[PDB]
Amino acid sequence: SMSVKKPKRDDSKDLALCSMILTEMETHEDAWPFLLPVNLKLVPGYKKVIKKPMDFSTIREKLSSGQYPNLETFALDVRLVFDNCETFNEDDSDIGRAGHNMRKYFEKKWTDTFK
Repeated sequence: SMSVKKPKRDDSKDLALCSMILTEMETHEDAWPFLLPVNLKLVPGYKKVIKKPMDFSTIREKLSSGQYPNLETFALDVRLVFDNCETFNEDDSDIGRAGHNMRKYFEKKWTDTFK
């Protein structure tokens, strides 16, 4: 509360570490469905159904331009990528399986790096 603060958690490496995690996600073999925005002209249903599209390239640009105020807003956008994928894709599809794998991969790096 006013003039009463918890001890300062060192956040000065967060930007660098989120960039490293993002690099690792970008270079994973199962990243291909997620590297670029879904083409809203070419994929019927996507525009209407997926209210907030998100992809690794868009996260990378937001990261590089100071549009994440903190590491939690970064994790929200990464998880959005996978939540969108589950909304639109059957679990038993290549893309559906990619999304499960990438979420698992991300969540371990996240825990190992920050928790």
